[PDB]
Amino acid sequence: APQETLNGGITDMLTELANFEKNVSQAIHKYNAYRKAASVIAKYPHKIKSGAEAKKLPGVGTKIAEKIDEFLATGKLRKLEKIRQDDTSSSINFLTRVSGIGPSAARKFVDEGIKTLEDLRKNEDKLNHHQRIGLKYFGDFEKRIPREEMLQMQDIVLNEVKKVDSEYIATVCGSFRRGAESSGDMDVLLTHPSFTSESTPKLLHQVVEQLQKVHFITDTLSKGETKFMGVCQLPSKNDEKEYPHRRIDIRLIPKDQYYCGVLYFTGSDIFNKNMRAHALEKGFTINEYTIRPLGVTGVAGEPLPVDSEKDIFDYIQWKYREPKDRSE
DNA sequence: CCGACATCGCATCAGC
DNA sequence: GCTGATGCGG
DNA sequence: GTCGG
Ligand code: NA
Ligand code: NA
Ligand code: NA
Ligand code: NA
Repeated sequence: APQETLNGGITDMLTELANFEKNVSQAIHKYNAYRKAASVIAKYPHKIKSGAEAKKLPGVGTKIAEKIDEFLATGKLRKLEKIRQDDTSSSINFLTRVSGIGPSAARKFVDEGIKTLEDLRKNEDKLNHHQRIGLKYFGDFEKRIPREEMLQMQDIVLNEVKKVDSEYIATVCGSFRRGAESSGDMDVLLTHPSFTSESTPKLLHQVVEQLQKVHFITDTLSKGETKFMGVCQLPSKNDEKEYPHRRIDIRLIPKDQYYCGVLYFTGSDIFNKNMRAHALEKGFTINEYTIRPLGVTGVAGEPLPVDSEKDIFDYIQWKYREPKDRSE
């Protein structure tokens, strides 16, 4: 991809606008509009010279073209400069960086005078469990995870899962599975031959419990019968700086829907969009759970049997593609 | 013009 | 107390 | 905010 030096000024501007839409104005669709614009621009191999030039790109409309014209001629955007200095808005926007604190909680906090982590620290009683954890690890959670650490994390997860029951099947998905050099968190998909879409409730708990027993999992954000969201940390060596705490999610999925799950959670997002498109034009409907045939009138039929990622590709006459080649 | 922009598990709130 | 809505995250 | 039926 082109160096940020090309249109970084523009993409940074659009991303900042995106955050305020989401966190302050609570306009999620505008947040995504701005993100989409930033992405299409971020991949444009030419230094943009005008809003008109950018408008030709899908996702960039009249308004963003105008803002780009203003940024190119002045080196800034008045509305953004203004919002940045706004003490209330900048505080609301900031607080949402705490996991567990969304637009609603952030606005409530600021309305009562709680505007900083310091203020949050002084008001533990007004934070729920999730938020306290997000605060506790505010810094760690914003750090990325090197692939080498992800490999050490995977070693632990796979080992402990097999130790609980050798029949469990666990797959670390996400960009990591596509071979990325760094990850933002760890996403683990878990299944067991004993759990199917039509056949019975503690399969997840036993794995979470073992990971806690060996002190890999350190905190729990949420945990149910099919989904666990929490925190983990690699063991540190003597006299060695401790590793940052990391976010890890573990999902229990029915065996017959496992590979549709692995495919989906491996992505990338652009690849899934494409594959779902091709699958459609081929007469199939693919979601994170199953792949079903589409009748003449568009009536989806029963889900087709899947025993591997390949089965999916085969159904839609597509050559199986390696995770490292699913960038798009 | 004006609706879509994904959908759902879990924690917690709001209403009865 | 139970049931549905909301907030949040992914 | 952008797209498109
Ligand atoms: Na455009
Ligand atoms: Na956030
Ligand atoms: Na947050
Ligand atoms: Na065994």
